[PDB]
Amino acid sequence: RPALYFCGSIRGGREDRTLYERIVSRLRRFGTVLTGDRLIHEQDLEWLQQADVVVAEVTQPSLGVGYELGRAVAFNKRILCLFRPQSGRVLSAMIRGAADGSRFQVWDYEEGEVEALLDRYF
Amino acid sequence: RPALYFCGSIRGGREDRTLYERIVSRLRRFGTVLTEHVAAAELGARAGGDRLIHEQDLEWLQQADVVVAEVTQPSLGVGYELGRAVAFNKRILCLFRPQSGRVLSAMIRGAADGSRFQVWDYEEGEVEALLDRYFE
Ligand SMILES: CN(CCc1ccc(-c2ccccc2)cc1)c1nc(CN2CCc3ccc(C(=O)O)cc3C2)cs1
Ligand SMILES: CN(CCc1ccc(-c2ccccc2)cc1)c1nc(CN2CCc3ccc(C(=O)O)cc3C2)cs1
Repeated sequence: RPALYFCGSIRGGREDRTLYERIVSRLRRFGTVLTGDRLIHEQDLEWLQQADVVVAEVTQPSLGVGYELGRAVAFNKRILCLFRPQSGRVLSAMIRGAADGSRFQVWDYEEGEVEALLDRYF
Repeated sequence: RPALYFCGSIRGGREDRTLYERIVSRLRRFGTVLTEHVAAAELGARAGGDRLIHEQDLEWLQQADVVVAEVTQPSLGVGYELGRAVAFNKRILCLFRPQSGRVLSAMIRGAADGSRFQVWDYEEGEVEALLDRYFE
């Protein structure tokens, strides 16, 4: 069983919060979900370094989610980003452009299929 | 000259056009601002549009001696750049405006170690004076 790191925006809306709960609930089927400002950073970074997969919900813009993704890239982690185009947002070119289709994947999704996409990934 | 990299949110770009312009103009006093212009033959020498932007931005980031980030507007792109910059062992300065009413992400505020990664709350009027102090 892999160690799984989930990230999402601390400022996510009602739709985002229900989706984060759904993503985390489904990730439990595959492995262990690991998830003072300095203390928060150090603890989250320790979890990120131990992760086998980093799964980020990137629909809401967030400095923290972007930061965890940049650190995860440099930690050589396998990354899956999930973006909901029905939010009307445009995903940052830095995240869409980070994708290489293998160790860094960015998938658009409709809210109803998020568990089926996670099953496909694992 | 020291190679300086400046980043800010793309979505704030029109509203914050003048503020990012003031930071960049003051950074010019202390080094070459790598991020001010993109040479087209460099992009041609290098992929879809987003990938091209990611690659050019990562080339600027690795060339940098100092990374200056305006972190007032939440952005996945700016956070990603800061994450990659930390791992490249870059000296980083983040500038945040508490007058915006926002709470800066604990991941950015908590990343500060006092020397190679600094986060400074500022009022817009002192931004040039703050850049002078950092670069002295
Ligand atoms: C369910 N969820 C996404 C929603 C969420 C829940 C909790 C906190 C959190 C904040 C502070 C301290 C502890 C937890 C932050 C976001 C998760 N995300 C993660 C990973 N990190 C945790 C840290 C962090 C900090 C800032 C920001 C940001 O948007 O700027 C994002 C994150 C995300 C763990 S659980
Ligand atoms: C003045 N300024 C902040 C506003 C700005 C200006 C230019 C472009 C840009 C876009 C594409 C190609 C080149 C430059 C992007 C944002 C600067 N920022 C930087 C660094 N990168 C460039 C890339 C990038 C992409 C997305 C996002 C995001 O907020 O999601 C942020 C950034 C920031 C260079 S000049």
